Order: sequence, then structure tokens, then C-alpha cells
Amino acid sequence: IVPFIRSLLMPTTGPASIPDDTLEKHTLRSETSTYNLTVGDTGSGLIVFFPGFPGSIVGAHYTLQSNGNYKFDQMLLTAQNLPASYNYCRLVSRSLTVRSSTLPGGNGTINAVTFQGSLSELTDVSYNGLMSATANINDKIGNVLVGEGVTVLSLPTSYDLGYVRLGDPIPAIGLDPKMVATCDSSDRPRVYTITAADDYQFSSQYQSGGVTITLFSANIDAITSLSIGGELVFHTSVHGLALDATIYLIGFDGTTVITRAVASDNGLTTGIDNLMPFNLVIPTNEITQPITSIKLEIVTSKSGGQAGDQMSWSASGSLAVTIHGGNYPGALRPVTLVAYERVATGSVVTVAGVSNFELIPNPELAKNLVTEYGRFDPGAMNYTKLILSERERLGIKTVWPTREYTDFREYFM
Amino acid sequence: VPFIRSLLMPTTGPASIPDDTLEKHTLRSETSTYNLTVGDTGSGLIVFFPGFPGSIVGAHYTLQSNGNYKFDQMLLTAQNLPASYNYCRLVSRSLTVRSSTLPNGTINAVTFQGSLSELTDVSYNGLMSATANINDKIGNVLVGEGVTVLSLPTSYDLGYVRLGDPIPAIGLDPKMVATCDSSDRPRVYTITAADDYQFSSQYQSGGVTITLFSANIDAITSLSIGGELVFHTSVHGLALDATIYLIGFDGTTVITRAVASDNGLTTGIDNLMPFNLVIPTNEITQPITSIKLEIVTSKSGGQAGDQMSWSASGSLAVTIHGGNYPGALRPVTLVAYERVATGSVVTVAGVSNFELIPNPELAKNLVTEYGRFDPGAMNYTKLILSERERLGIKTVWPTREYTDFREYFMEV
Amino acid sequence: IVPFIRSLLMPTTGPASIPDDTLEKHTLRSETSTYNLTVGDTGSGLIVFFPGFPGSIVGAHYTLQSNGNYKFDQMLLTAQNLPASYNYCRLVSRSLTVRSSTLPLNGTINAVTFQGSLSELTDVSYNGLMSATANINDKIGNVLVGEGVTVLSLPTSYDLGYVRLGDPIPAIGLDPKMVATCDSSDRPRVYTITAADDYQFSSQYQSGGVTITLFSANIDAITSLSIGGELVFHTSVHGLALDATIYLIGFDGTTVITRAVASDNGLTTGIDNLMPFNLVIPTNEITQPITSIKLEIVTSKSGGQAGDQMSWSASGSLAVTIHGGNYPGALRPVTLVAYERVATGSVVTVAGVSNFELIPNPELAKNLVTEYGRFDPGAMNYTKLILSERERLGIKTVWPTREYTDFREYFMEVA
Amino acid sequence: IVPFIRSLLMPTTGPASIPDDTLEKHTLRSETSTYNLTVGDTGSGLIVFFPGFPGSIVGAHYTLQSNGNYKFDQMLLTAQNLPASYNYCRLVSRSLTVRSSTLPLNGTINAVTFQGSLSELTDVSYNGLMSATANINDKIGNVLVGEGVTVLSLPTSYDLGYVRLGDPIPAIGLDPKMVATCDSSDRPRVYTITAADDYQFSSQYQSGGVTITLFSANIDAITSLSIGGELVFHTSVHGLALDATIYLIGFDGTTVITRAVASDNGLTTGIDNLMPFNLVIPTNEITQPITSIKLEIVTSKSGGQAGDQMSWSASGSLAVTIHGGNYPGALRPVTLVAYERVATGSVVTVAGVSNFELIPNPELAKNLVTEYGRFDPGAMNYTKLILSERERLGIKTVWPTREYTDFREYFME
Ligand SMILES: [Ca+2]
Ligand SMILES: [Ca+2]
Repeated sequence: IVPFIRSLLMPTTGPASIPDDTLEKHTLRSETSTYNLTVGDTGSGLIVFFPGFPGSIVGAHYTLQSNGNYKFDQMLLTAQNLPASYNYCRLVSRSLTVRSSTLPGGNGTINAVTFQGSLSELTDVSYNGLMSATANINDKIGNVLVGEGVTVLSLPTSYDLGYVRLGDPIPAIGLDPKMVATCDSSDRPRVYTITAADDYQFSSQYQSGGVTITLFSANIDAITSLSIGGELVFHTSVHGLALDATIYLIGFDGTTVITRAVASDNGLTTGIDNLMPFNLVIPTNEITQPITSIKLEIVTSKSGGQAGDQMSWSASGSLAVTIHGGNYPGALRPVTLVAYERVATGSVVTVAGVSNFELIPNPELAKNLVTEYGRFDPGAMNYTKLILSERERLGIKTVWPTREYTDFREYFM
Repeated sequence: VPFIRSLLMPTTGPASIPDDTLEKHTLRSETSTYNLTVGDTGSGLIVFFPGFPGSIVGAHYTLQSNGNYKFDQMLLTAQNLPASYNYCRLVSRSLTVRSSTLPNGTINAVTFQGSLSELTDVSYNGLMSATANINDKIGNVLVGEGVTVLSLPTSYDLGYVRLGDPIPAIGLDPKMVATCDSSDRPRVYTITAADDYQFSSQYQSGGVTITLFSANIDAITSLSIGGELVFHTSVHGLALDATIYLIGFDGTTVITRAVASDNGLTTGIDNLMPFNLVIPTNEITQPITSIKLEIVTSKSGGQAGDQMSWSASGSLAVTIHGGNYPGALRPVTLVAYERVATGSVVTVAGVSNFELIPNPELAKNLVTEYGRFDPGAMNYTKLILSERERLGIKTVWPTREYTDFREYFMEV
Repeated sequence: IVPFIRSLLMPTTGPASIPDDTLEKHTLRSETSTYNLTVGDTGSGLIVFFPGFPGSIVGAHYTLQSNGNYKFDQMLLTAQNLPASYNYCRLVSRSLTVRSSTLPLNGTINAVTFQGSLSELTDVSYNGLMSATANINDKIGNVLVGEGVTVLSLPTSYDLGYVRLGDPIPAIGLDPKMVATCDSSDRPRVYTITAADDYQFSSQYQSGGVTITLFSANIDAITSLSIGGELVFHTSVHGLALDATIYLIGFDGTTVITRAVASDNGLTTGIDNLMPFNLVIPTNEITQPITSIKLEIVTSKSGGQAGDQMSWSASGSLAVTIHGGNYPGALRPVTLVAYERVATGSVVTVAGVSNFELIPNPELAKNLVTEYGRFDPGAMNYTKLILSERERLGIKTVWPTREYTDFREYFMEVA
Repeated sequence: IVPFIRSLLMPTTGPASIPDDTLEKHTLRSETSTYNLTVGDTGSGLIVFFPGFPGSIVGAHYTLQSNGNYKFDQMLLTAQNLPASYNYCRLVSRSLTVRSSTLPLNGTINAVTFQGSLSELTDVSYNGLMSATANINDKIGNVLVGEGVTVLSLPTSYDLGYVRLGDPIPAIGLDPKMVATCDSSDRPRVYTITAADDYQFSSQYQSGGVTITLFSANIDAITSLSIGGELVFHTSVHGLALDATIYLIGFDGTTVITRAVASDNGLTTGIDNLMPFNLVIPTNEITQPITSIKLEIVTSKSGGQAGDQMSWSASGSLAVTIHGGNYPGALRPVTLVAYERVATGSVVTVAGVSNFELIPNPELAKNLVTEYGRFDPGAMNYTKLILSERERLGIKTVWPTREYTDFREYFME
């Protein structure tokens, strides 16, 4: 059969060019992913996969703790870091399997679902709640035995997608040995607009150390670089007030991933528009785990203050959070969650997969890597469209009990 | 071929676009129904955004005796799509405009390939020249018979657009608003407001105000304004106040933002005035068609004779989020009416068809799919459009003719 | 051409037997509906149709008042009252047109077919109606009143049973106002209201008893219903007595039926005080469609001390049974035709036809022959094919009359 | 291949419209069911399934206790609560698998499909179940728990009407605990109990009153029901008062619901003393399936003293109405899956799919399109043919999972 269809439904067989109209000279590659994750003491956990991610980020593993909160374990990537060798990329196909491979010195089920939004948009991430994230029967699978395993297959979220910049490093020199410079995924940014205050009235008695408040908290999604811009305007009738403002980017496990000062001892002048601008740039290397929320903290203070003293101000303002390349299909959505429970503590949950890409090499590699437009295959796209339209009749799933996927592979070959 | 049917006869329902943008989606039809009231001049203008990917369908303006237009209201779909969906693509759309009441009149309509503020003439007769395409203009149709606006493609293989849906958020402010906006394909305007511009004037209690510039730009949904102005001065004690105004098609101020407040200028130094503005969609009450910057110069302890002066250089960048997404700002279809009896009702009725992706809550009960495979649908669409002139497929029609066209199609 | 499809799509042509498996000896009849309704001073109104109603009730007309409330005008029925001549019935097909016929261009109509019953609509405004359904072929907007709209009844299931019509039964009584009927009953609709689950009431007295509305709920009824169940009261205060009244409210907010449930029911301390509901509301008492039910309870202590604390705790569930209410077409679906900007005093004209399968009452049976009805081998499959291609064929439940007329021509040519 | 037959025999592949004459505009949905049940200390238990239930109730789990009694564990439902989003429903197809997934080889399963409702079973022991039916294709014995059993729902009539889901209706009340719904009602089941026909009661006084259980009867209820009727009492003795209570008992012997029918009802001599029944038991109050009803009557003599005679004669009938009880699938049939010898603490995993034809509630109707559904000329005939050849084809209601799997292959080819 058509090579692309083969690649699409059976990624582990290798790559093939997407039969669309995005004619770029490129090269084809397969990157494997292999992880042996350890089960925590509740025997429950969650793996978040970004099936359509155009690059080396495959997912993240979280363990569920006794207190009911998740805790970040680690990212799941490809064998090598693509940005080190390539500058542009497009995802061709991908599949990963998750199954237990071990038992601790002398158990378990999986629920999985493919959600059409991004991580922070899920309304329920519990083992059982997941089963309702989507209404599509072929995008959910329940109570599969961990030992048999589940297979996650990436299905398209649009074709004729452009190539994505990989966040490759660029030629640069600096005084700081820690300096970092890259060209990021940017085309198709996602933008969140937050009006944190519209004549919001703040009022409180002085207090040594200042009074702190969290003006707002909002769910947003970010895996790679983002920028935060905009401004808050403050009004006050009180003399001697100074502000300290800090933005926090929170991870899926509730921990603080990034903190940035926005205002430091910003004094407020009476009867005037006090401007507090935001000029934040958060680079990818600082994001240690997926960001799922953003909150603003403001600390109001008065230097020569006394117990009882009045500190008050009114504020108005909007921020814009720009996730570079955030709306590129596959970059933040969709998400495939694989949850496991009742697995013996200390067991090994093994992840193994392949990702196939269309790539454009970086300058150094371009000297030795030939690139081409790729096999003309007249009916490949029509066939793909036919297959996907008949998705329900053919039973092509995004999540499968591995045994069934294997049977499906035979019935295909 | 369902797509062709939906495209040319939107009121029959939606169909998936036969392109290569394969996303699991659902198909929906949203109606638009309005009974607009005719002002005392008997003249008015309806501005339609034929390709708008979402719930905004147009805006109504009445023409006043003084010759200026006055904003009436927005024209939307029956329900607010962003409340139920996160992503969208326009499949097809058509709207009819005709008089339904007597308490007379004609219509001129045209489809302009730019955005609203780019039109050079918006008068009832002037519109007839906005385009050279005979199939994109229609003149003096009787208001009682009506006109039909049909949405024709401005590119396929367009991506799904974020709808400006609300995101989960909690804040101390009850008026707090948080959304994920239409962003892909931003439109960017760059304005160099000053390049060593010399300002000079004699003191004056209260300060001296100048409008540094005024420019035409278009915006319906969120936008941001960044950049900076740099000021130089040899005079001591000067302070600046600067404000940005976003103006509506009717000349009214829609939005004001302080950019500088009592910003004092130091001598022999680069005085920086940054712009960090974000204008959310909920604040835009009517389409924005221009932007202007105001600077007020002042000297606190000054006396007559004192000379106020500074030199400035600087550039701003106005980013209209998702502004260049085809259909978001351009094209525009204008339907103008005149000589209609005052107090009459101009009735608008239409259908909008979309490919949509449900929000998280609705996704729990709404099944999404890739959509019928129809091998020759795109080729047939391309053939029809290339023979557009020979087939007479218009973007604006005298309704009677559109109706005949519908019959001649269902019988072919 | 298959008579049934012809009847279904063009009801005014006459009846035909439903090609299903409900083989009963019956007769076929057509009842017309004709009304000249008057437009109120706001120029806005609403006609509610019960497109699938198995009997003579076609709809109800309401005018919109200056204050924003609707006001009941009258019921729309068939030329004759079917229950007076027949005992059983099945709806075959039905169509109605609504248009302005007089002048004292003066108006628009929005119409929609909702898959629930009247009280379940979330928005009944002229423009809100456009969203009641997502089906593009079950809604129509801003049609000129002079051209008009056509309501076409599409099936909500076949192989439906015959419905009892609410015919009079032989009876004699001392009361001249006595009424006895055999009612539509198969497939009742049942609403269960747990009005209170240890609800705590405590109120200051007030002359005449402190009155509260324990609860209010949306329910639908056009014909007889019964209300059963019981409330159990507990109290530590002596001398309290309760008055309870069930109220059945119309779509216009007016009280349609009121029934005493408790009258001077005294409450004994430290004991389960029982308040049973044994209500039967007969069809002839319902003057307009019911859209809500409320329980008013008046608590009184024997003294009469303005301000005297009153208290009791209550628990209970009531069951509201709408006889035959779940029979498809009896309460759902509903087709609403709203009009606005019509000149005050104009006449909105309604004209239609209802087709039925009927079983005559005893007296008429002596002269009306009944039969099983034409065998037509492919009629049901043809129907199913047509309905499954409903969107492709554009078969609507609401149409701009001009289009429906074109559709009829396009049909009589092929056949 | 007929989608409907595919759905019917292989529910996990998704829904299809029933090819009968109930032509309603509807939508099609699949709801999964996933449960990890824990085995008690006897290593024995019972799962009761309602294979044809038109809605979200799939079944109930009971553990067998050392004393030989069952104990209710929990209900087994679909992933989401259908009555919250839809108002009407029809069951298209359904299948569930039951197998052990953990070990802290242990155990066997016996399963049977009984044509009555739960309380009508004459024997619910692990081995007794094998006789509940004579149909060889509706019973299966000693399947290993590790391999598992598959319950397949087979029709109990077509051309069934849509069922009201017990959805909430718009209502407001003084009580925050107020509940109001439109219940499954078409085709009610009615039990008529003549509790007494001039029954003579006589007993010596006792401080506290004398208690008797006039009668006890097996009835079945899962959702709302009402009890009506009346008892008439006669007596020659002065000063007697009665207390009467109705108790609705669960399958495990526990009291699920209690209602006072008479409280301090005094008896007047030489007159007909009326004791009406006006009970309405809403669904939310039924915590587990009801399998019996009993009436308790406490006779007391106010000014009574030791030695006092107490007596009365009674006559009466009650009518218990189970709303929608006789709708095929609502109470009957029932499929019982029993397991024994399973290691205590093991997990018995349940995983299934339910397919429905539904009508959305008013809010969802604004965004969910409904249709009549694919015309498929021979689907019904093919279904009738298949079912008539049920024995020859070996189409079972309960299967050893391995065989069901083979059956699926033999069908897809
Ligand atoms: Ca393309
Ligand atoms: Ca039948």
C-alpha cells in the first residue's frame, strides 16, 4: 500500500512524506522514545502525551500522591534533541506504547483518552474522570490491563501545516557563559487576553512587610517560550505607597515554575496615572515542566507606616500572554492522557515509541545532508481522506488496547 | 455535491470544506435575524464581514442630517459561538436585506476587497466604484425586493480560528475577564510618528496640546500597541501627558489610553516613553477605523514668555490579533439604502455555516469527525469559481435574481 | 405515487393510512382549522402549535403585552370536536399556514420546532426562539407576515398506539354540571417533586397566616392530570395549623387551576403529621396550557400575634401524572410561530388541515364502516428513505409559504 | 456490512440507529463503564447487571459475607450521568467484560441471563445460578476469572418507545435539598397486594405497643415508585391507636427506605377506620435496588395496663406502581455474574460500552443536531434472521471472553 498510509497507521515502520501541498525540500527521520518510569507509593499516575508535537517533546510523567495532588516526575523526549541538528520540522506520524515490564521483589489498569484541547483545559484529570473528556468512542479506552498495555497513535489535526522552527540555537557570543540564544517556534501564536482589573478598589490597614494579594489566577498552556505584555494603571489618594508586583507561572502539579518581578518598590504618586508595564519574555530552557496557570501577586506597602494606617489604590489594566507557536496544531492541543492505577509500588511502567518527521537541517548538517521534495504519490492524499472519513467504520483509534492494535496491524498487512 | 450546495445556497445547511485541513470537527448553522429602524434621513449603511470566522456578522449605521454616520448596533449570530466553541472555520454564509414595513427606497451594495477604513468613499453612490468587478456590485435595487449577500471564498486551507472563548480564571475583581483570542495571522501596522520632530511653543497655564498623528487602521477584536517615543529637550521643568484614542467609523471615541502621565523631561538625556497597551475585545463597542496620539506639554512653575520645546523620534506597532486571517477584517460587503421612509423596518435574515471544535464542557457530549470524503468536490468548486463571470455568481444580488439562480441550480 | 407520502408532505390533499404495523380497523378523516386572530397593541404575539397532537387541540394564541408579559387569547382547535364523535385516534399528517390577511408590509415572523414541551423552552422571545433547536430545517427567520409561514408536521415515531380522545361516557348525576370522560392515558408522563427534605421553616406571624411558596416547578399539561403524594410535617410548637393550595399556572403567568390540599390542618407535636395529595384535574377545567405548578403553604398559630415565631420541618415528594402526556405528539414537540411589528388591529389568519385514523364512538359506529386500510408494500420504506434524506431534500417543519408552495410543485412533477 | 448488526454484536465499535419503525429525530452516543471492584474476605461476590437498562444504570456489586448474606458495595453506572444532558433515551447495544486484573490464578465465574427481575430469582448462589434459565446460550460456567467473561446485551423487543431519563426539570424552592425530575414512566409495572381479608388480630397489651409484620412481598424497583391503596380496620375495643410503617428492603436485606403510613391513628369502635397509602418514593432516595416491601403495624392502648386485651380486624389492598417498570430492559432481564475463590483484596475489573439513541435536553438541544438516521433497507430482516438462528450461530448473552474474541474475528471476516 501507499507508504504514507503505512507510516500514518504504523509509525514504527518508518517515515514517509506527507502527501499535501507543502512542497519543501526536506529529509525524513525517525526518532525513538524509550523510558522506564517508576511507580510511586499510591500505585497511580498520569502520563501526558502531546501526540502532535512538532519536535522532541513527547510528554510528561506525573505520579499521584497520597494527598491527592500530582507531582511532576520528568519530561519524555525523543532519543536525540532535534533542535541541535535541525532548524525546521513537521510531524509525519507517531505512536507510543505504555505497559508495565516489572514486579518489585516477590496488578494494575490503564484508562486513556485523547482530548481536543490543551492540558489546562481538561475539567477532570482523575483516573475515572478522563473517560468523559471526549464523546468520541474511538478516542478513549478503559481498564486495559497494565501488563498488556495501551498504544497511543497520533491522528492528524490538519494537513498542509507549515514547517515549524525548532528552537534551534543561533550563533551568538556573550560575557555570560550561561547565555542562551535560539530561533523559536513562532508561526501561529496563541494569545490570551486578561483584564486583571477594571477600576478595582483595593484597601487595607498597613502592616510591616506589606499587604499581599493575588489579583487573579488563570489557566493557560505553555511548553515552550512565551511573552507577557501589557500594563496596569494605578490611582491613589494616599501618599507614600509603593508597589511590588510578581507574576507566577504554575505547573500542572501546582508548583511554581517561573517567577518574574514586574514592579519593585514602584512608588505611587497621587492624582496621577501610575503606569506598571509588563515586558516579560520567558525562554524555553526556563520552563522545567508544562505551565498550566498564571497568577499576579501585588504587595502594597507604606515606608513610614503605622498600625492602623490606610493603604488604598484603584487599578485598571490588561495583559496579553503570547505563547509562541502555541496555536500551531499539535503544539499544545490535542493531548492524550494515559492514567494508571493499582500498579504495585516500585514497578516499572515502560514507554516505547517512534516519531517520524520531515526536517530541514541546520547549516552545519546541511553540508552533508541532501534534501528533496519527496515521492510523488498521486492518490495518497485521497486515500488518507477516505480512511479518516471512514474512521468509525474502520475502528481507527487514537488509543488502543495494545493487543487490538497488533491485530489491527495484521489485518492491514 | 453537498459543499457546492452549501457554498451557493447557505440556507440549506453546512457541509465540510473539501480542502486539506483535516481536523475532527462538527458542523453548525447559526441564523441572524434583525429588524433595524430607519432614521430621519431615510439613509443608512450596513457593513457586513462576509468571511468573519465567528459570530460577528456586521454593523448598522444610520446617516444623519449633518452627513455623518452614527453607530446603531452590531449584527451577530443567534447565539454567541465563543461560549460553546473554542475553534472555528467559516464554511458558507448568506444574508438578505429588505424592507418589511411602511409607517419606497433603493439599495446599492458592493463587496470591497479591503477592510472598512480602507474604503475611499462610503456614500450611497460612491460605493459603486469600490470594486471594478461587475459581479461584486449591484445598484438601485428596490428595498422592498431586497438584496442578497453571498459569501464567496477568500482562500481555502485556512486554519481553524480561536474564538475568543473565555478561559478558567478567578480574580478579586468581579469585572475581571479572561479569554483566548483569535491570534494566528496577525495584522501589523507600523507608524513612525516622529523623526526628529521639533515642537516649540510659548508657555501657557494648563499646557499645550497637539495631535501628533492620526492614522486609519482596522479592528473588531483585541489588539495591542507597543513601541516608544524618545524626547530631547534643553528647557528645564517640562512634563508630558500622552494619550492614545481609537476612533469608530462614526467618528466617536471608542477607546482612550494614557501612555504618559506627568512624565517629566530631563535635559540632555534620552527621555523614553514606552507603549504597553492591550485592548481586549469586550472594550471595543463598534468597529475601530482610526488611531490618534495626543501629547500635552506643560511647565509647572512657568511664566508667559517661557519657551516650551522638545524634539522627538519614535515608532509604534499596532498588532491586530488574527487581523490578517482572511475574512477577519477583509473583505467587506456594504449594503447602503436611501429614500426609505423614516421609521420603516429594514429586515436582515441570514445563515452562517461553520466547522467547529467544542469547548471542554460541550466536548463531553459532542462527537467530532473528519468529515465526508468527496473526491471531486474541490475541483468542481475551483471550476465553478473560475467560471464565475460566465456563470454570473455574485457576492451581492437583487434577491429576485438570486432566487431564480437557486432554481436554475436545483434543476441543472 | 404512495398516498401516504402525499398525505404526509401535503396534508391539505387529504388523509391516508399510516403504513406501519398498527393494524386496526379504522376510518380516515380530515378536520380543518380556521382562525382570524387579532393583533394586540404591541404588534407582537405568539402562536404555540402542538404539531403532533392526536386530537382536536391544534394550538394556542398569546399576545405580547406592553409590560413584556404574554397574555392568553384563545385555543386553536379543529372545526369539530373529535371526542364528541370518536373514541380513538392517531394523527396521520398536518399542516397550517399563518399569514396576515388584512389592513386596518406590516411585519415579520420567526418560527421554530422545539423538541420539548412548552414549559421546557428556555427563551420565548421573538429572537430567542431562533436557537431553541440546532436543526437548520426546524427554524425559519424574519419571513414577511404577508407572505406567511407554513407549519408541517413531521413524525415523532410511527407504530404509535391509538389514543383515547377524552370522549364522554354514559353517566347520570344529581349535578347538572357533572362530566364523565374516558381519557387519553396510555404512556403517562410523570413528574416527581421532592418539595422538601427536612426543610426548616421558621417565620414571624402575620395576620391571616404567613404564606410561602414551598416550591415552584415547570411542568406541562393540556389535558387531565392527577397529583398524588404526601408531605410530612414535624413541629415542637403547639397550636399551629396549615393551609396548603396547589396552583397550576398558565404560560401567561395566570392561575388556571387552584386546588386546596389542606385546610386548617392542625399540627400535633412530636408526631408525623401527614398531608396527602389526592388531586384529579379534569380536562374541562384546564382553560389554557399549564406550564408550572406551585405549592403555597400558609402557616398559622392559633393566637394571632403579629410577629409570633412559627416553625415546622417538612419532608415529602409528590407525583404529578399527566395522563397520556408522554405519548409522542401529546406534549412534545412544539412549533412556535412568533410575529412582531404587525400593525395593531390587523388580522393574523390561520388555516390548516389535520388528518386522522379514527375509531367511531358507539352511536356513530352504527353507520360508519371501518377497515384495515390499503396495503402498500413500499410506502414505509419510501417514508424512511425520504426522512433520512431530510436535509438533502430540504423537508422542513417550518417554511416560508412561498417555498413550501414551490416544494409542492417540485413534488407533483416528479410524481 | 449492516452497521446495526455490527453495533449489536460488537458494541465496543460504536452506536448505530435501531432499524425499526420508531422514527424520531435523535443523536447517537456511546458511554463507557469502568470499575475496579475489590474482593471481600470470602473471595466471593455477585455483580447484578441490567443489560437492557435504557439509561445510565448498568448494575450493582455485592460481596458475599462469611455469614452467607450479601452486602451491597456500589452501583455501576456509565461515565457520565445521561439525565444531566438528555431527556429521552433508547438502548441500542451494550457489552461489558468482567475479569480479575490484580494479585496481592485464583477463581472462577458463573454467569447467567435470567428473564425476570432481580427479586424473582429463586436461587442466587454461585452454583444455583446455572439453573436460572434453560437456554444453553444464556449461561456459562466456571470460567477462569483471569480470562474473564463478556456480557452481551440481546434485544427484549424492538419498536420500543423512547424513555424519559429522569432528567431534572426547572424548579425553585425554599429547600436547597429540593429535587424535581420527569421520570421514566411509560409502561408502568403494578403490584397489587391484598394484605388482609378480615384478618383477625388479637394480643395482650404491652407498654410500647405490640408489633407485627402484616406481610412481606418481593417486588423490584431501581427508580421512582408510588404506593397507593388503603387498609380498613374494625374493632370493638376502646382506646386503640395504630402506627404503620412501610419498609422497602434491599437485595442485601438492609432497609433502603422507610415511610410512616399511620402515626397514632386512633381506632373508633363500630366504624370503618380508614388507613390510606399515599407514598411517592423518588429515585434519589433509592440507594440500592429494592427487592421487597413489608408493612409493620404497631397496636397500642393509650390508657392501657398489664393484662389488657387488644384486637381489631382488617381488610385491604395496596397498589405499588414502579414507574416505567414494565419497559423491557428497565427491570428485566438481569444478567448475574458470580465469582468465587478469588483472592481477598484482588481487583475484579469491569469495562464496557453502552450505545444509545438520545434526545438532548433544552440547553444541549441548542448545539446538538438531531436526525432520523440512516435508511438501511435490509438491516431489520438481517437482525431477525440472525436472532432466529441464534442457537445455530451460538450468539450468547454471556461468554467466556476468549470465545467472544474469537467470535468477533470470525465475524469481521
Ligand atoms: Ca491544500
Ligand atoms: Ca414495527
